[PDB]
Amino acid sequence: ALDDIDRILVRELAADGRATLSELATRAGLSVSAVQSRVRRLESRGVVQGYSARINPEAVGHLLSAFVAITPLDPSQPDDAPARLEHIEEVESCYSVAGEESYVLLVRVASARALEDLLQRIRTTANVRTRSTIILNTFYSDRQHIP
Amino acid sequence: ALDDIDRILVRELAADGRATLSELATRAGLSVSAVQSRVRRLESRGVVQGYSARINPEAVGHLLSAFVAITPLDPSQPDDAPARLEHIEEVESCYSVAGEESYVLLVRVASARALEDLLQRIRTTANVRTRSTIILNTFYSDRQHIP
Ligand SMILES: N[C@@H](Cc1c[nH]c[nH+]1)C(=O)O
Ligand SMILES: N[C@@H](Cc1c[nH]c[nH+]1)C(=O)O
Repeated sequence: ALDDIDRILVRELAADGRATLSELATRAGLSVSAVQSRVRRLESRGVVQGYSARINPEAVGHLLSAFVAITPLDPSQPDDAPARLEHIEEVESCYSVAGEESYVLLVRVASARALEDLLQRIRTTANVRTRSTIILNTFYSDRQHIP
Repeated sequence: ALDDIDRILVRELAADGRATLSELATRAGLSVSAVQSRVRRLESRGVVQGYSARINPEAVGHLLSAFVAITPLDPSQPDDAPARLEHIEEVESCYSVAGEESYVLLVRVASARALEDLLQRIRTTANVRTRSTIILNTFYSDRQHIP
């Protein structure tokens, strides 16, 4: 569960993360008292996990984004690739997947040449083959849907 | 054009999108008014595209997430898929991509049976073939990195 007043809160907070403790409660139909603690029981139980401004990556010098699909070389060692790559900072996301490959990483980087670098790093640090797919344009990116 | 100070503001706003302007100000060493101004310029050049709560998709009922790569049934028409798929709510992101396929979507849904239904709506509304890669587990996502 997660009641149906908690939904209007999460719908509201996903389109507007600065969305103002007061303004919420009008279209939420309630008191600033009630809201501030739903919004807090919602973070306790892990339902909203954080608040983030959406930074444009081109604008901050990330001119190439790639999905990078990786598979470990040696199935005899502990498969721990996510924890091994976790310190590499250009890896923005790391998913395990049912497909040809074990994990899919989304990765951001200064230039085509910088990707060649990040990939040699990804391979020597986890012990993986890489297969990568270059993003040409992001049309829209996390529109969260609350059913 | 992004100086040392704008760098500090988008990093803080990335880690905490509900950062109050006074916490931002006493962190860049400026007045709460210089901070407001800068945050507004940041928003209207295109560096900060908005603010969102990171909602946990399992908690609101999306127990299955998938990457679906889509390629045109006839590719001579200028390309359409993103616009026509914008109105499918369960499509969370849409990137065009170099290689054999044209766009990759990240999609989220209630179940196996529901994925099967979304694939139909996708094939039909964008007139596209689809290759699905089910996500088994997300280890970390959205870690935005400001260099
Ligand atoms: N083609 C990928 C799936 C994918 C996700 N994003 C891009 N591609 C795999 O090898 O598993
Ligand atoms: N799929 C094409 C590029 C493309 C993007 N959208 C449609 N087509 C390629 O890899 O060369």
